Amino acid sequence: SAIENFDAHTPMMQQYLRLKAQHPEILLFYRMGDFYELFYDDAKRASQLLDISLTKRGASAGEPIPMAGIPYHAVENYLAKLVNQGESVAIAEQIGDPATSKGPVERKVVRIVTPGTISDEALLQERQDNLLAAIWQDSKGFGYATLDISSGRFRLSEPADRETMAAELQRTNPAELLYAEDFAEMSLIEGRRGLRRRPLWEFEIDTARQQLNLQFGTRDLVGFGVENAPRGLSAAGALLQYAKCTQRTTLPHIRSITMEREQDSIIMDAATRRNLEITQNLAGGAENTLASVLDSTVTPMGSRMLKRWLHMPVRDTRVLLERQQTIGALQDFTAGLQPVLRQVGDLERILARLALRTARPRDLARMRHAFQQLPELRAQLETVDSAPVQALREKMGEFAELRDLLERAIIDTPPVLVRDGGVIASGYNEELDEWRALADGATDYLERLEVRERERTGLDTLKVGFNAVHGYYIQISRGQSHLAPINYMRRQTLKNAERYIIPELKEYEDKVLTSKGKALALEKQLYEELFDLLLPHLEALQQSASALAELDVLVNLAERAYTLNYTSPTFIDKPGIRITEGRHPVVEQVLNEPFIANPLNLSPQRRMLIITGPNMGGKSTYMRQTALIALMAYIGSYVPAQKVEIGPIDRIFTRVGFMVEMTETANILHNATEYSLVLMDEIGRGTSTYDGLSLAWAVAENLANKIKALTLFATHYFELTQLPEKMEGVANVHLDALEHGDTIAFMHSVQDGAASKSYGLAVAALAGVPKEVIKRARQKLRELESIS
Amino acid sequence: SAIENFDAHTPMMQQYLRLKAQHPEILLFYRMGDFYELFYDDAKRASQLLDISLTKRGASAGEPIPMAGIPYHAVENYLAKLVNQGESVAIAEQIGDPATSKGPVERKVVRIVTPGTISDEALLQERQDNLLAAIWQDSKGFGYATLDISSGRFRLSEPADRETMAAELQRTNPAELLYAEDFAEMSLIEGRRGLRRRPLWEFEIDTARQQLNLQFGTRDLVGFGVENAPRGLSAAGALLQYAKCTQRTTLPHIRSITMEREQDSIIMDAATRRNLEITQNLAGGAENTLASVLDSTVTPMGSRMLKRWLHMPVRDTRVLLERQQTIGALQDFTAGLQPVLRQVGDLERILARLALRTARPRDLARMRHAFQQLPELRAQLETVDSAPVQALREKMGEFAELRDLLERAIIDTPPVLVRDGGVIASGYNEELDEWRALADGATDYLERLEVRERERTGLDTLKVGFNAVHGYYIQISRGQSHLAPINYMRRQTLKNAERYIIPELKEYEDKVLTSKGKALALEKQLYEELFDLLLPHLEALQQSASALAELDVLVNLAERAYTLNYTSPTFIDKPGIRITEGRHPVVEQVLNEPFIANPLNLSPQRRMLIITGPNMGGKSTYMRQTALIALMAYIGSYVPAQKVEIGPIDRIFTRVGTFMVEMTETANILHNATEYSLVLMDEIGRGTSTYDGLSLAWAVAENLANKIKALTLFATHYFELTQLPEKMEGVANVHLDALEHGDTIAFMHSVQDGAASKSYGLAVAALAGVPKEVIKRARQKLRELESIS
DNA sequence: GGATCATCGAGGATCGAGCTCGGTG
DNA sequence: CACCGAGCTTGATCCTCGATGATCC
Ligand SMILES: Nc1ncnc2c1ncn2[C@@H]1O[C@H](COP(=O)(O)OP(=O)(O)O)[C@@H](O)[C@H]1O
Repeated sequence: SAIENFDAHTPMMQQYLRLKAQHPEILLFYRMGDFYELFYDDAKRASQLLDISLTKRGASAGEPIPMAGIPYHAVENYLAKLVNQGESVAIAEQIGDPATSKGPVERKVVRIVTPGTISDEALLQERQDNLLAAIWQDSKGFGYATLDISSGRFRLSEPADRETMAAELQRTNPAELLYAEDFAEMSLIEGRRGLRRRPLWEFEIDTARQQLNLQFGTRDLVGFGVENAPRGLSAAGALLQYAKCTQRTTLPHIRSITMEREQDSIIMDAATRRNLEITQNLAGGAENTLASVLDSTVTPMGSRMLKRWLHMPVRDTRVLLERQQTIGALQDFTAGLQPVLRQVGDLERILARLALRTARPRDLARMRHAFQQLPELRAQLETVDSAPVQALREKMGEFAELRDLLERAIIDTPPVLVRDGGVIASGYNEELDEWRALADGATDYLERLEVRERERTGLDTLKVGFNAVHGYYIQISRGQSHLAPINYMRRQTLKNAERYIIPELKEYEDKVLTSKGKALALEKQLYEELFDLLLPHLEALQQSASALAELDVLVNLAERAYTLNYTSPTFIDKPGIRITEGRHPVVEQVLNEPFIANPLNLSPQRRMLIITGPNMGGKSTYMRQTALIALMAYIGSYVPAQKVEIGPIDRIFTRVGFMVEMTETANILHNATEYSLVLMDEIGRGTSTYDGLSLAWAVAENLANKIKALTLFATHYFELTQLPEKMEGVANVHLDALEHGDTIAFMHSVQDGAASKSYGLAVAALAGVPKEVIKRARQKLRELESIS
Repeated sequence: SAIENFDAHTPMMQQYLRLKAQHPEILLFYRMGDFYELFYDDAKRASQLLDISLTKRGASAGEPIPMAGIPYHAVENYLAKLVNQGESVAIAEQIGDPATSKGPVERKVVRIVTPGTISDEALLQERQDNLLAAIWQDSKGFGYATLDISSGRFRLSEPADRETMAAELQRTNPAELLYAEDFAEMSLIEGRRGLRRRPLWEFEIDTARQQLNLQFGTRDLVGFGVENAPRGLSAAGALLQYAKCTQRTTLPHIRSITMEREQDSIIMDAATRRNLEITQNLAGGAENTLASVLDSTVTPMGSRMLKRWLHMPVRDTRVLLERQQTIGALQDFTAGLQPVLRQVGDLERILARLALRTARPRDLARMRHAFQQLPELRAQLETVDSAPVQALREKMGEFAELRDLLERAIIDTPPVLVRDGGVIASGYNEELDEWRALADGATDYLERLEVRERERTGLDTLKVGFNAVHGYYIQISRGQSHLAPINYMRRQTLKNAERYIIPELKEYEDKVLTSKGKALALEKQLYEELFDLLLPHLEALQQSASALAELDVLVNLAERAYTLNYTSPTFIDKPGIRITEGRHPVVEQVLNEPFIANPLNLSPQRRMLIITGPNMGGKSTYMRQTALIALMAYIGSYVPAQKVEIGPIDRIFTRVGTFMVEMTETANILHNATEYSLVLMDEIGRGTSTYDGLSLAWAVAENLANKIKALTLFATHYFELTQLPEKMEGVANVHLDALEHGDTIAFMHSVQDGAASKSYGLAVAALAGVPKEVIKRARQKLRELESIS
């Protein structure tokens, strides 16, 4: 090993060292001319992650530095790979003037690209939330906070237990997860993506309160109703500090925080969320999910918002009623609204780039286009007699000042980057128009010169061209090169051409580049100026984008409710579910022939249903569709049924069927209430004769008589059909099956009472089993059936 | 839409539409300068499959032509993406010089890259078989053939029924599958990859017999013992014609064909193959598979061969005994052999590229390196008292003539491609040495000219460089450019440099170019010449590579047997399995908590074992370890046990682990199982009601015991079936106990006689932390029902 | 029909600062 | 005796020649 003390290294490597010292463990994109160079294990790692060239740079103090570098103009395709990989990156830039820097130029880490704090369009997934979360454990319980950097949506929670925390982890699904060093239950977290171990002092309450009050500009957090959540504030404080470190600027879009209380939303355990296949089927794909069907939103921001609504069913009936009324009122206006809403696009993530001062020309172009739709939206909504519509129409705003600003400032279709100019429009700044006049005098001036010089010289091959390196020139063919006027000054020789410069041309070249340099520098002044003019209205713009997004969701759900023939569910104060011709919203759309609709009647006098009938009969589907109907009822959406009356639901507990089973069941029985919805799916793996059955008789008895939760208890055990005999508030239903020889047809139709027989025989007869074996099974069944 | 008729297009585009007509449905890599361009539908699909630039050609024919292209020197990495997606590609090349062609230059489809016919190293997966297969359906039965284009392994079969065909499909797992137009049961092949629909006349017997006899140079196929397989020959005939069509070349490595007979191999259905996790766990991954553990072979060729052996367990006792004896004789020699075998590498797929005349420089280098190891292998095997070892040592050969040839011909480490020459070594060819001596003697002249011109001019920045377009030049800095001698003729100006030429430099440039062009052209003559000298010994080299591959498998299994402490299984004439301290070969290695070994006694007096107890990955494992032990016993390998006696096994049925799929697998077992069959039933009847599930399991257990009399390990939760041994003979009760003590449970993976006498679903629920009232309710209600039993 | 005129690919230096060597006045 | 003036150091990016075919009045 060579001696690598601070003094022995070169001045640029010493500058790299202290910047790298403030980011020891993450890759440092070090701006070096036109290339973000990395060094040592950052270069060799970058080389392996990005598939780029690992070169080296000569050092005079032992080890030549392992070097890997990326052009500043191709940096995003390599960050895309890293951000996909759950990798944090600090972007160091050249700041100062090279002409007045004898040693290394002034450099700064201006932003850290992390998997939960990315705003750039190309890095993010169009229709997926990308949330940066913080978790924190105490002796008492858990403290949690999630921030959508690209909307400024910062939410909080204090999960009571380990099981609730695992349900919140799965619900939110953080892209980057900050956790404290004294975190005990590592089993919840270890193996999750974007895992960042941080010190304890980052989770200090006094620093958190100060930082959050400062950010919101409030005296206390009484206004937000999070003053009495010290656990959740500790997480939010660590998160905000991390967010202001990954940007090293103010986050003005973060003006508010809301608490997601246990009684505010329906708490669905990890199994339920997976079993219902909300945004993720059990295989991990996005096909045959509740999102894929319900999500026909015309904006990605609405897509996420609807997907956000699906993840968290709201229990506040007032919000739900307003959505139900709205969906009903807008159902007639969908055709006219959707094509207008479609043009708005992803305005949410554009405002994030405005707030972070990272917005690109076409972000401002789409924002301008979004404002141009507001009048047509305001016009089409004015007649809709609905208080919530008029509330979101007022919240929508106008922004006539900002609409005029962008219309004057920016051209119709600017390029991707301001770097190469041509973004600010003509008339806005008449100094800029003057600087451009010289730059765009080339079409006539240099063409006029070409004619004069061609006619004057009498060299027919004479043509005026430009070259990025050498600048402008007069080009003559090799054959006619020696005949050039003596006033022509040799500049560039080519294989079959000679390129010259004349006093009038070098005057032009000197002035056309100094004009470009001025025009370009002023454009970037006027560009950074637009942020100064737009940031003050960010509050109104966020509420506007939030209102437009919410409109897209409810216009979509209005389209879906009409197209797929859904109805409005009504609410009662006490527990119960009365469905009439209820369907599975996903399965009926994916399988291309009519799904068989079924009713439901759950009440305190009829709270448990013992569901018999054959497997692959849609027994599991019927219980799922109920939870999905309950989900969609408590997102404020219309439901796939002819009629639904539903009571308050605090939790949905689902067990689909070993160790994990009995564990999930125990969690259900402990934490379930009368208001809880329970779906038991033939849960049982008995290690003896009735070991499984005996447990399902005692679990069904407990749920019915002790907890008294609304339950759909699907079971293959035929002995459980004797529970209604001895237990009150327990009833038998079954999915009918029709035997017709060596085959069986599944009706998928729920009937009262227990199924006439079991169909293990029928399934075996369809397997094509020898007749003596079948006749033996029919004989031996009647022997054992005789025992009861 | 604008008219794209044949006449309106350019002669070049007409030449594309000519050759594209002979390949209507597959992507055509059209060589266009230094780019394999595609056009119209081919360019937009390629753009979407490869993630390349979809560009356009300015045309005289209406719609501007959708164009997508890849450089000729980068073709492979893009073919890799296509052939692993199951995409066939025709590679069209420029053959003539375009400058002396009045119309478009003469072009040719030299090879078709198809998923089952890839010869190139980069396209193939190192340690996975890539079979081109042909299937046909007849009024009589099924006809099948598989070709490993790389190994020269040509196989055929006439699967007995629909079930055997599905088992053969899954076993072979063809990369490309040829099937006839009158193929009825499409359900067998419905979702399979690389599906090619072909006409029926390609499956004509007289054409097949003629083509196969021609290829092997035989009068009849009596020699191969495939003369009385008309169905299998029809498939093989269509397959050979397709293989010749894809290469457009003779296949001299295809000299032999072997039949996969029904009585030669243990028939395992698709479920068994998946459930045992041989090369593929149920999740589809390569981890916790029999291959991943047993495959410590030092060559990919050996890796595939061992993997091929695992897929097809042989019943010929003579082959197994030779492997068992060999593995035993190699045990003490392993340490010295494996590092030598490791250097051989993938010689099998290299010989494929030799036979197809597609071999790349480093393929010839690794072949030379493989020959250099033969003497050391032959030396270390010399004393091994084993007829099969000495048989494979003789079959190995020497090739001292070919070893010397390649040592003289080719340099130590050539580049990846012949394109830029520098492959043929100095001394081999006196003409080559002359063409290079001029190329390097000009290089030293032009370096000496740099010194002369530097001293003469007095310009310190003066530097002699080279450029593909310009050739050579003299480079001076912009500051010192005007001081250049007047005889210096400016050619190229740069930002801070000027490049010149003199008649003395272009005299020397004329020598370097003519030296290059001749040296390069002659190198490719001497390169194509090496194939002419090597092809004649291909038969001996295939037998050599086959012997080396087989040695690597048996050296590996000898290493594994010694390292993992396996023993040699002995065979009896009638069915039975007597294991002493048998282990699961995978699970014991993956979990570093020491595995609990157990015996087995299956016989006609003890055919069915009713296995009770908590499963906890010890009941399913115990049944699967038996099938794996039976697998490894009939691959000729040592087995994870202290002693094993095993009888003949014709099939292995595993319904271990949708309830409809279970009853389907079970139905297939009961229909086709014999006394020689091994059956593993894992708590079937789970999904349907208490009584109906039990009723089926009773009927199935009674049928298997009394009617079929197959060797069965019948795992169940149903405790009523533990009364079967009371009634009838050849049925016995065993169980895995668990020991309750406080707030913990010890799950014993140790097999005991009799039926389990306790419930532990209560105990596991009590550890889950279930309320005691619910537990006591379950125990209360159980004792009410169990006391009546 | 024959000088004239597209068109796609191949290299290729540059982009641009920074450290190091090399004179150098 | 410091101080200018050269070297080369990652993937895009024009840029121009190469090589070729196409052209059409
Ligand atoms: N009510 C229904 N109408 C039509 N098809 C249905 C219905 N219920 C279920 N199915 C179909 O049957 C399949 C099996 O349903 P599932 O609830 O999984 O059955 P089980 O739990 O009995 O195995 C579903 O994928 C769906 O395609």
